[PDB]
Amino acid sequence: GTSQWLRKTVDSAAVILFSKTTCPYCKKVKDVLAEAKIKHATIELDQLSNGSAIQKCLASFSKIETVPQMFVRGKFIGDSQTVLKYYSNDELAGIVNESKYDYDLIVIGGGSGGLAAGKEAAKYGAKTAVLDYVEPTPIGTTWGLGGTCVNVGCIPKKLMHQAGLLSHALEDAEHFGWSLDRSKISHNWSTMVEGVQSHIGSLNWGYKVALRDNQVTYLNAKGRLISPHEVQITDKNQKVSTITGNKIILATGERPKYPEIPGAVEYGITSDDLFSLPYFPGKTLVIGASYVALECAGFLASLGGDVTVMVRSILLRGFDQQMAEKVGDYMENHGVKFAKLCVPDEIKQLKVVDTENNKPGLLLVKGHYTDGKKFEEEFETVIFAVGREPQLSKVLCETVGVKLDKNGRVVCTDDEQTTVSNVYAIGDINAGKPQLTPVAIQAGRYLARRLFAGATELTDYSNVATTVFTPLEYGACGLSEEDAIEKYGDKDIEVYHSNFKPLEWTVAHREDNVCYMKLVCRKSDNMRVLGLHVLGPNAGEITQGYAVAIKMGATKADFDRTIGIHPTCSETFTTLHVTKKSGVSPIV
Amino acid sequence: GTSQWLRKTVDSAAVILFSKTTCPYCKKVKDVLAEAKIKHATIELDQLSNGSAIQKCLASFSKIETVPQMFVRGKFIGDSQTVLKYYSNDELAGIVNESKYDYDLIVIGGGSGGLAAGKEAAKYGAKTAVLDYVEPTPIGTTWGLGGTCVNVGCIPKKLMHQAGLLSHALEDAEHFGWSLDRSKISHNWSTMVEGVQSHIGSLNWGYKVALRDNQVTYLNAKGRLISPHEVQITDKNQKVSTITGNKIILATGERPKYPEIPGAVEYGITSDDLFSLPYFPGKTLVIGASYVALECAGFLASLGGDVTVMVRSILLRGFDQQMAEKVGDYMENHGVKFAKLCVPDEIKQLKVVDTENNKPGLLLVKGHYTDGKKFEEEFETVIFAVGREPQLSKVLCETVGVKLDKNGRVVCTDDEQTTVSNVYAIGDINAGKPQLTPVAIQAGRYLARRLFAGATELTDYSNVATTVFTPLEYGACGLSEEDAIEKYGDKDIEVYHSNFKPLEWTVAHREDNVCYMKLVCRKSDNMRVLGLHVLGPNAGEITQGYAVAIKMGATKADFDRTIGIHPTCSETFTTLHVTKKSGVSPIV
Ligand SMILES: Cc1cc2nc3c(=O)[nH]c(=O)nc-3n(C[C@H](O)[C@H](O)[C@H](O)COP(=O)(O)OP(=O)(O)OC[C@H]3O[C@@H](n4cnc5c(N)ncnc54)[C@H](O)[C@@H]3O)c2cc1C
Ligand SMILES: Cc1cc2nc3c(=O)[nH]c(=O)nc-3n(C[C@H](O)[C@H](O)[C@H](O)COP(=O)(O)OP(=O)(O)OC[C@H]3O[C@@H](n4cnc5c(N)ncnc54)[C@H](O)[C@@H]3O)c2cc1C
Ligand SMILES: Cc1[nH]c2ccccc2c1CC(=O)O
Ligand SMILES: Cc1[nH]c2ccccc2c1CC(=O)O
Ligand SMILES: [Ca+2]
Ligand SMILES: [Ca+2]
Ligand SMILES: [K+]
Ligand SMILES: [K+]
Repeated sequence: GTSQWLRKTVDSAAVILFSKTTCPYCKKVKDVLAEAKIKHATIELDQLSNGSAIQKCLASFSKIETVPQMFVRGKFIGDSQTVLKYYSNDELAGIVNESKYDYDLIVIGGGSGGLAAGKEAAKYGAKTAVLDYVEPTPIGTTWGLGGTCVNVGCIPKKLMHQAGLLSHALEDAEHFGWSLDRSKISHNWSTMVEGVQSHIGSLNWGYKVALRDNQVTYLNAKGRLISPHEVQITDKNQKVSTITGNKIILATGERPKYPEIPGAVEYGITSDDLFSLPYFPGKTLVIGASYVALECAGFLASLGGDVTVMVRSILLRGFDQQMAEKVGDYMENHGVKFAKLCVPDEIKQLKVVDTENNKPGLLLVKGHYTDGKKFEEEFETVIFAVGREPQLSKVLCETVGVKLDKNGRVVCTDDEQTTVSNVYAIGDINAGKPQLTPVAIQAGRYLARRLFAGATELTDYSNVATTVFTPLEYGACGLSEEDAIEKYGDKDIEVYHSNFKPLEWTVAHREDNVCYMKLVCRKSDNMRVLGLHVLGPNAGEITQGYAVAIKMGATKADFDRTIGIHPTCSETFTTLHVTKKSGVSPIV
Repeated sequence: GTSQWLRKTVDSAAVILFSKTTCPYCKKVKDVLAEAKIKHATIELDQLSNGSAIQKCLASFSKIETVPQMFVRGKFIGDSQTVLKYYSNDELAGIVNESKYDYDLIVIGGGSGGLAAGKEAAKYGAKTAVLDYVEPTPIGTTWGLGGTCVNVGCIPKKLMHQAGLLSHALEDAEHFGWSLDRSKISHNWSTMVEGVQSHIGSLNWGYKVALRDNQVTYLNAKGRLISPHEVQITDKNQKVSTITGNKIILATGERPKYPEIPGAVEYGITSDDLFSLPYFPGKTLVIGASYVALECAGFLASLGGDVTVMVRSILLRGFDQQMAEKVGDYMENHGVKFAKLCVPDEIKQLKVVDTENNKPGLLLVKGHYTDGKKFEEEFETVIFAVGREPQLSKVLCETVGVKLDKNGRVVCTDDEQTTVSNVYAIGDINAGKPQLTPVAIQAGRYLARRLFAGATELTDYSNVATTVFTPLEYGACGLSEEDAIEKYGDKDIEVYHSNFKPLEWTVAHREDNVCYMKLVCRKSDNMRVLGLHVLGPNAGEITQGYAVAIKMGATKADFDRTIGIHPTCSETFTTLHVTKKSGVSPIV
């Protein structure tokens, strides 16, 4: 392993120093480099099992076995004396900046994955460019640097969720002794959006500052990979240019799908538009049943909206369906209407949006139920949440040789490498991976370290925890119950479960036996926890810590031996005893 | 091990059936017992490593090696045919109810530990009595069944904390778009207390119902252990009686201390009084700096109170002092005044409490600072939070032979056994153990199973997670930083840390770089996580899950390999990189 690893590390690193903790000549070079403002990776051989072996294999590259040894872009540059020679002669800058390419790394896409990869790479001396361009939505919405999560995803979604939760805090406050006349309390959509957008703006700016502070070149331009190392960029002016890079990271993300029905693109909106919408949506129809559909419907209802969700078949396809049903039942019991087994046929315009007084328009939605009954209802706003899709040109990807799948996503090795060996793909366009911001960030940071600092650690995409920020939140880590039973068989699966009631809900007169948790375990494997599921407040805070234990192979016994923190919702995971096979009720 | 275990199991179990999954005669007996409403423990020998060996050792008790075998109170009763003989002859009830003692278990104390132990024991056929009596506070406050947490502890404390958090939710709601005139919003203490007390009342009742439903005898009487198996009880009428029990569980808990200064008992109150106080405390002085002191001060301030904490030396003695300082700094920045390095000398009455209009009285507190300056200030309410102490008579404990320590707590083996071998102690009076409700519950349930169902599992009291429900909450699991450095030395400890900002605080215009987390790790032991600490909202939900991983031996690498859930506070634990030794700032 050592020699193959060393060959790839030396070939790929932009500027790398092989060193030892204890080496005065190593510190000499480190200080000259720091003095010269030259960033680099460092591998301390004395902190590695195989450091001994590595130091000797280096002679296959350097002809020496001493430390320090500095390499630039695959070329041995020198020991301590040679580096100081270059420094003294003011040749060092030109050496560390010599390359066949304009950049060591070009990142195409300035979102969760691409910004994380670009910043991490720059730390090790990789001369880096990040390209980002936001193609406007059909009604012309655009936004700044940061990608989907920052601008039209997790960040504004969770902030609007919080605004919705505050509706229930206002209700609860009365029961806890606060004197407030809710009859006189209303919500102002545009005040909320202005606050959300001011925060997003601070993030757009912050990322630009972060890139500048790491000496990353930020180009607000559309990038097109036209050969393995050439990226064609088109700026706002439509000026076309070409830049070259050693490594390329595709991090271009996805955009919302529209259904192919008359009126959808003209009169509907998607999540891309919702989070900066200048007018309150008013009476709203959400078409779709993904976590985005339900999250959006949920906070619109809590903000006082008349909300309907049109569901083609099931809720939260791909998630544990028992939990999905409970999520939806809570929503229906708390205002959200569901038109189940229903699809849209056409959207007709009845009023145009009032761009002046910031009022919504009015739409007639025609569709049909599976039972043959017609759906025909007026809505002020119609939101499509029917899937997201990558935006890579299949043709041009074919030309360069980057393989895509059926769905247009990039087919990658377990180290994110595409079929073009210097080109990598991270984030939502990486076929088969969980489409989540912390996944993209971990992938991009870990990839940058393997490319430019000799790291070996891969991203682990197994048992990645999630949380759906519906009005009652749903956290999960690992297998759904049904997937566990399909994999291992019903006889090998035990499911421990319980209802519970947040203490906060008692004085507030909220529901018994609605919050719910379960552990799906494998009997044959010492009751290994295969999946954890919780429906309740703060479900993401609950779930996160357990994801560490699950990654370590937690068993039911590990949960049982841990002592609860009281009073919390999470502590119920430490005292589960009712199994599904026992038939005993999980109510409490 | 097998024979010693079997000897103790047979001796101690009230009614126990040795059985196998696959045994029709075993099911015959199980059904006769279920039919006869006879509860019992069951040990399925075919589900045990040493089942083979156990089945043969049973002959040392039964003279047979077959299953089923039923025992009552140390006596082999019969195989299947003998049990049905007794049943058919209507002798079985009298056999299973024959004992030298009135009860298999008497629990002295109806709180967190004692109720948990009593209910669990009853499940296995132990005829159980639970004694509970609430000695009134100096001003006459009393309450119902359930103990300190239910009545005057975790439950009302966290509910009043929630009422306080709702103050900040009301503030935040404006920034998230809600239209409310806070100038017109006030808090009504007595409305809050009525809601809290209605919930506590439902718990008092619920426990009484639970005891009835498990056939546990509940005596609202003061119990006194006068010999190993004899408990003298005094009812409300002052009628004295004596009942006998095989096993005794002492679960009597603690009560607040008062300082030995004039006026303290007459005019101050403690947490015992606060949670049902009929009048709003008004301008309040909390004397003490325990987690109870700070929790109480914190919610009183958030409910609009003018609050001062008088601190003799340090905050949260015994907790990580960096975190304690941050907890206190947050409180001071949010209204709570601190009279630091100050102790009280006397409490003088200026107004008596208005028991009619439910208004507080008025007190003059005289004390002095370490710098010699005198403290003299008027308060409407003075709350002592200076420690809690057990209430066991040292003399009578000596007589029976139950050893106490310096502090009056019971000295126990790691299986909760006192120096009187049939007498056990759980909960806050168990010397050296964490004084927490889930600890007491786990101890009592696990003890009941060892006594009456042949279990071997001990309670693990190591790395028990905690949360301090101050206005900004503080969760912890494992060693403080200072204790880790004392144990292993500064060179062997690495501390990863970061500030963070809840997304919820951004639009709400709350603080950057106040929430904080750290992992204290042992370098020599693969960066084992020795202590986890988090200051932030929902800190108990954050911490709980990680307690499972820490119990399993989590390392920093285990945290790093786990993927965050976004957006959450907890996910920051999965991306910590700044160490204290690096000197780099933890701000973000
Ligand atoms: C409503 C919604 C809510 C979500 N909520 C959560 C949540 O709560 N938690 C969570 O973990 N995940 C959430 N996600 C998922 C999260 O947004 C994605 O997983 C994450 O943004 C993907 O990051 P990425 O780097 O793959 O791509 P993106 O963040 O989409 O960034 C890609 C960037 O590249 C731009 N681009 C595209 N093509 C080019 C090109 N040729 N040249 C230059 N630039 C280009 C794109 O316009 C964009 O700016 C949510 C997503 C949505 C839509
Ligand atoms: C303000 C405060 C807040 C707290 N907050 C938390 C928290 O948030 N989380 C947490 O885990 N812990 C908390 N605790 C700790 C928790 O209350 C205790 O750890 C728990 O109640 C101890 O349970 P126990 O069974 O040992 O005793 P207790 O719950 O005190 O029960 C003992 C019972 O026995 C009665 N009794 C005493 N003597 C006799 C006798 N001779 N005969 C009959 N009955 C008798 C007592 O009156 C009482 O009813 C808090 C405690 C306090 C004071
Ligand atoms: C959005 C989406 N992805 C799918 C994958 C398989 C089968 C159906 C669907 C639907 C629609 C639906 O849930 O009916
Ligand atoms: C309540 C309490 N327990 C202690 C243990 C050791 C030293 C001091 C104290 C104090 C008072 C204080 O913190 O000054
Ligand atoms: Ca437990
Ligand atoms: Ca991570
Ligand atoms: K659909
Ligand atoms: K004190």
